Amino acid sequence: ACGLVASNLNLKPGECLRVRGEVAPDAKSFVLNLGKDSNNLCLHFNPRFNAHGDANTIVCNSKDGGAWGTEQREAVFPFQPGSVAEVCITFDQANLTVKLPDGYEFKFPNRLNLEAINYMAADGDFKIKCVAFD
Amino acid sequence: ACGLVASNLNLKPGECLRVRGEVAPDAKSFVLNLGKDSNNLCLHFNPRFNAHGDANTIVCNSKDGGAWGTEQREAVFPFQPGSVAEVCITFDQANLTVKLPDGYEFKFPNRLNLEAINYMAADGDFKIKCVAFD
Ligand SMILES: OC[C@H]1O[C@@H](O[C@H]2[C@H](O)[C@@H](O)[C@H](O)O[C@@H]2CO)[C@H](O)[C@@H](O)[C@H]1O
Ligand SMILES: OC[C@H]1O[C@@H](O[C@H]2[C@H](O)[C@@H](O)[C@H](O)O[C@@H]2CO)[C@H](O)[C@@H](O)[C@H]1O
Repeated sequence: ACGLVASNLNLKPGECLRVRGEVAPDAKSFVLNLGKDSNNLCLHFNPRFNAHGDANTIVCNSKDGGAWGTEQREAVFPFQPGSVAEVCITFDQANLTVKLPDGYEFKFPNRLNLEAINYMAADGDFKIKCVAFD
Repeated sequence: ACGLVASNLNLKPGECLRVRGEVAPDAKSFVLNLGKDSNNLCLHFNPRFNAHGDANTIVCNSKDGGAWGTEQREAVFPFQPGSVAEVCITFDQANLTVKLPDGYEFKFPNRLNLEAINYMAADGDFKIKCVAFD
């Protein structure tokens, strides 16, 4: 959206993508998108502090050919505005696995059946400080 | 670019960019470009193992409106095909400072007078393993 945008990422199944960034002090939410391009996201990772009617909830969704799928909300919320947060992501043909700052990890279905992830983008509330490929 | 491409970097003067990657085992050379966009580069970092008459020489240049500037060549070459390569680049108003693995540093004039670096791209011979911003 307004943050870092990376293409030709070439992330393959099993590889661990580590993303560390600064959550804006006045952030009401932040976004980290992963997929083929801006209209095809295998993972729209959206922690919401107070936004879109939700409070302290991580909302995940997929975007296929521009269409948003069914959202999934997570069980925990290890985030806070104006702080550094790191997330670790891996995937296989069936699911993406996301590990959070608290070490908690959950899965989100790989609805685009991606065998490679080439696009990543952060919005204006998540300033990426480091990206690593394991 | 062939390799990783990142936009919206918004790297300001005084900020440092750290890039670590793996050089293709059969690479004749590899490239790391920095600038405003693909046609306006404040730094074309091109270590050449065997290309264009160069043998193990770091060639740097600027690109203005798609036109290559006057090349600069360094006295050391701490790189090798099939091995990891890490460089640290600091952006400043007058010059960019490049720090190599060995600790060797050199400067390259900010010919385009860029006030920020928003574009980064590695070519097909440089596989980025991690990038740290500021
Ligand atoms: O699904 C991701 C998508 O959600 C939009 O907001 C939704 C909100 O999540 C939902 O609970 C509500 O019922 O409808 C809203 C509008 O469709 C966000 O606006 C969009 O940016 C994405 O985050
Ligand atoms: O200047 C960077 C640019 O150089 C091109 O090759 C040059 C070569 O370095 C020079 O010695 C010769 O006189 O002209 C060639 C063509 O301009 C590379 O081909 C290009 O990829 C960049 O590396």
